[PDB]
Amino acid sequence: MKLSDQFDKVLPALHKARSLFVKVKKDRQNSHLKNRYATLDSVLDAITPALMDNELMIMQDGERIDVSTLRVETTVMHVSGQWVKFYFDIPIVKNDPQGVGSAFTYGRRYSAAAAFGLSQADDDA
Amino acid sequence: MKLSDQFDKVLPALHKARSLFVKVKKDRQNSHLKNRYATLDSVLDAITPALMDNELMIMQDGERIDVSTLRVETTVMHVSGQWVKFYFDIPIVKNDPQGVGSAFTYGRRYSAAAAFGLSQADDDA
Amino acid sequence: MKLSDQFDKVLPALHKARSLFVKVKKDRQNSHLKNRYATLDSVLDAITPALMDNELMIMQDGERIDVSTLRVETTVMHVSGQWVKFYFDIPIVKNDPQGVGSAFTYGRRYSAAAAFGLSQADDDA
Amino acid sequence: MKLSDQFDKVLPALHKARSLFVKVKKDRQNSHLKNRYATLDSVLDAITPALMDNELMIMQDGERIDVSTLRVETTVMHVSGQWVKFYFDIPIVKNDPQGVGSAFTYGRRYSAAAAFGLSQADDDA
Amino acid sequence: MKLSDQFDKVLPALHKARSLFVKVKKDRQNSHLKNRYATLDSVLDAITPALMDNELMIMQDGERIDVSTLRVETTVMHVSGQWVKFYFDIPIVKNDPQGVGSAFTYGRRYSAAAAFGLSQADDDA
Amino acid sequence: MKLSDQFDKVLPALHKARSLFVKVKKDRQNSHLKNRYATLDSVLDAITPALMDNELMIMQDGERIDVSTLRVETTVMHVSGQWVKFYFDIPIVKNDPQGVGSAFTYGRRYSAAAAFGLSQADDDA
Amino acid sequence: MKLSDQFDKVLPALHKARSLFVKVKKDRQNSHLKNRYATLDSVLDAITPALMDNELMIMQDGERIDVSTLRVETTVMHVSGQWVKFYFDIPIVKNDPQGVGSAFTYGRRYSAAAAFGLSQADDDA
Repeated sequence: MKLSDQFDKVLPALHKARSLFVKVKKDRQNSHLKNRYATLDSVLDAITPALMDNELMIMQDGERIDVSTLRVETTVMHVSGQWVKFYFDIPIVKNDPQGVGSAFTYGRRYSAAAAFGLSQADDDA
Repeated sequence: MKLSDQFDKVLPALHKARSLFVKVKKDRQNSHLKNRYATLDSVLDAITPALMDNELMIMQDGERIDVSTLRVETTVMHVSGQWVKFYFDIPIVKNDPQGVGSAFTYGRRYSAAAAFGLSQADDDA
Repeated sequence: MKLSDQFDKVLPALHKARSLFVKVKKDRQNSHLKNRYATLDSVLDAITPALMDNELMIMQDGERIDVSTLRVETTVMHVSGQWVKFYFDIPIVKNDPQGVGSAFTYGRRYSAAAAFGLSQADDDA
Repeated sequence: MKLSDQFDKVLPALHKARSLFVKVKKDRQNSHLKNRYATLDSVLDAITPALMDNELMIMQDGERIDVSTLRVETTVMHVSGQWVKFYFDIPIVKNDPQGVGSAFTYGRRYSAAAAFGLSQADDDA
Repeated sequence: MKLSDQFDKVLPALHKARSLFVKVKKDRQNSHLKNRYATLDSVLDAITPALMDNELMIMQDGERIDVSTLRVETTVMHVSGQWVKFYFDIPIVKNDPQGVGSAFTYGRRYSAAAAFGLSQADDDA
Repeated sequence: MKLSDQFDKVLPALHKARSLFVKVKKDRQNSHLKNRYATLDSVLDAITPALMDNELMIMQDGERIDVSTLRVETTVMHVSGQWVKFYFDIPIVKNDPQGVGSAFTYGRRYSAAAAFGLSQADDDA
Repeated sequence: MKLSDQFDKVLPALHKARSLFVKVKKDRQNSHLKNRYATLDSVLDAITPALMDNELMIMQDGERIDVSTLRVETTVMHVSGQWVKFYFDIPIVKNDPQGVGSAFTYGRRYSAAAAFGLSQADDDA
């Protein structure tokens, strides 16, 4: 984790998003859904709708530190320039454009979910 | 454990969460449940509901120090910028995106549970 | 991620694009489409229409750091000169002009989509 | 053992917990129970109920110094910032997420019990 | 043995515990009991009842200096911050969580008993 | 032998214990007992009853300098902080918790007995 | 032999013990006893009765300089802090707790007897 030079604007806005969030973490559980995956829903319409209202960004560098594993740097930005960086890396298997692309999205889901409290356990197949 | 430069705001708020917490640790045990796992419930609706009310965050970096084991850095933040870092690492078996993802959530559960007193023994299968 | 010397103009304009965006991320999901690929639509008529209205650019260097993998540097520019750089690399297979060209576009889609929140999971074939 | 810079607040509060404690150590022994294990009860409803009333915390880092053995750092915090660190490590057998998780809880029980006087001998199976 | 910077408060309180102690060492021997083990009774209800009344603590670090033997640091604390450290180590046999746990309690019994005069010979099986 | 910085209080009190002692050394021999062992009686009710009355302590570190032999540091403390250290080591045979425990008590008996004049020859089986 | 910093109190008291001693050395020989061993009597009721009356101590460190031989440091103390150290070492045979214990007492008898004039020849079996 790398905090920016200042944290007096991004943090208060980030909390305001939490108190208004309707994400799968809270105010969404029901007796119908049993296994939640949301490979795309975790950011498609889950956190982005309120994050943007709170003058925040969702944006993810995909630098590859090593060939074996692809590093993912999930970051959230504020207009004032403050940010907080989350790191998480995912291994590659087939080492071709199709494989790395499918691994990049998986790493994105884990990093963003962990940085915002979303479980995304997906223990079962 | 890495304390921040100051601790005079995050700590008092953290305690206030404990006195109001209704987590599985206290005020929840009954004569019906016998084995508690809460692979997702430990943070889904257990601690987050009161932590956010106490101006706190739940957020978890997933840096991999070594290929053999994935390091998990569970952190709780305050608006004022104070924080307390918890470290815990979980080994990898199959070293592919599916395996590392399922190991990351397991490490998250152990780190957060230990940092907040939740047993999460899960001795039995 | 490499921020420029100043960030007080590009960032506010970037957010204004998000609040007015009609991208596939939001205000576009329906009950007809099930699997979204948008190999060309992600930038053809999805983000560019509003980005240009907000005095921004979409422009992508294709430097090859190593023969094994082609590096893609996706950048967004403002008239004032501020910018934010996104990095992402994609491996090459056949190492001929046809193969590298098809890999370059794939890397472009992943980098831009991740830097703007678009899922672009494309898990299925 | 690592004492903090100051000890004039955490210690007096810690003793007040002891004089009011109703833990298995005292004021709990009976003629019915013969073998006490409390794999979860040692912290579930045994010490936490009074520790929190005395403005204290129960929180446990799980750093792994070496692959062979997992180190456990059991700590108790006060609002004023004072703390006292207890160290205890537990060996690993199967070196997979399931095994390390079950070893972590065992090490937690031994460290906390010893730091608070609880026997937790568990000599028999 | 490591004495603290000052010893003018912990020592007088420690003696007051001895003069009021009803431990198995004195004022407890009878003509019925012949072999005394007190694997748990040595601290369960033997010394703790009076030690706490004399503003003292019983608390035991379990650091492992070497894999072969587990070191036990039995310490008694006072509110004023003074302390006296007792060292004693116990070898490990099976080098797994079950074995080390049962060895830790055995080492605790020997260290505390010797530091307070309790025989705990247990020569016979 | 390691004397403390001062010896003007512990020594006079130590002698007063000798003049009032009713230990097996003196004022106890009879025509009935022939072979004296007192594996536990040497400190159980022999010297402790008068030592505590003379503001003294009986307390024994069990540091292991080497695996072959276990070192025993028998010490007697005064409220004023003065002390006198006695050293004596006992070899280990089976190098397991049961063996070391039974050797520790044997070394304790020899060290304390020699430091107080008690014979404890135990030449016969 | 190691004399203390001062010798103007312990020595005069030591002589006074000799002039009043009724040890086997003098004022005890008869025509009945022929072979004198006093494995325990040499200190049990022979010298201690008068030594304590002369404000002296009998106390014996058992440090082991080498595994082959056990060193015995027989010392006599005065309230004023003066002392005189006698050294004598005894070899070990079986190198187990039983053997070393029986050798320690033998070395104690030789050192004390020689430092006080007692013959303790024990030439015959």
